[PDB]
Amino acid sequence: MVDIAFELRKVIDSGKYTLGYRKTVQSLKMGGSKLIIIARNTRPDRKEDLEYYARLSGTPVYEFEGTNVELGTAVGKPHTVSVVSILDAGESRILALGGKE
Repeated sequence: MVDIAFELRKVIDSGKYTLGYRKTVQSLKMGGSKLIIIARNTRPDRKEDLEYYARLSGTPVYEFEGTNVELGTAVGKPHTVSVVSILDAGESRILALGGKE
């Protein structure tokens, strides 16, 4: 099984990513995202926007089961994180989270 938080740490190490609503939306409009990972309790309007832009751009979405609190801890930040945008998977298996085509 992929350990999500452990694969996030591998992305942080060897891949490329960005965090939060504004930068994630940019990454989708500009086509740099490979996958977005959305916190379960992301503010609904922002969540809807993220899902909308992911669909629009054909970028896969994984729904993180935990909170924005837990997602921040996963990525080594002291603050909540609503969404992680994977720009490059590096040596991780993070893209497996994208699920079925």
